[PDB]
Amino acid sequence: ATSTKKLHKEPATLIKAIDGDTVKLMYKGQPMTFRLLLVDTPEFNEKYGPEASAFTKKMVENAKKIEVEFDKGQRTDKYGRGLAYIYADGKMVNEALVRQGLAKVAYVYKGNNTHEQLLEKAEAQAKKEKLNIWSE
Ligand SMILES: Cc1cn([C@H]2C[C@H](OP(=O)(O)O)[C@@H](COP(=O)(O)O)O2)c(=O)[nH]c1=O
Ligand SMILES: [Ca+2]
Repeated sequence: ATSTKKLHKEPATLIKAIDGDTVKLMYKGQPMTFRLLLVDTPEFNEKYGPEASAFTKKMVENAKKIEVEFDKGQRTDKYGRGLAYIYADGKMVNEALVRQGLAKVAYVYKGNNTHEQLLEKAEAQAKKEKLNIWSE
């Protein structure tokens, strides 16, 4: 029996926060726009959009340490964005959004589903707490 490498976190530096689920980072010395895996925040012009954007922006701008964690499948989307879990001082932004009710679990592809159950747990707690997108 053999194994594959576990997921691992790589450093990156903030260039700018874009919206609730998109952030531009300097990764291995080149700019890359990352789309957060497994999540969908409202668009800025939709209900809770601004709040989602602001939550991510604050999380990434206040972080001393940002990390990128690719999953085991596709690394880029069809628009060229990197697909990753993003951590800010050890806290997963993807998870934090979902837990706050500012993102839905979404875009769940079996190739890239490592934190599916973690995020579904967060979503269930956000729904029970009637936060944000779940408030009605
Ligand atoms: C999260 C994620 C998004 N996407 C793409 C699909 C959506 O484009 P299509 O609708 O053209 O398929 C797009 C949504 O991005 P935004 O939610 O940033 O608007 O993100 C992936 O392809 N893979 C993924 O894992
Ligand atoms: Ca979105």
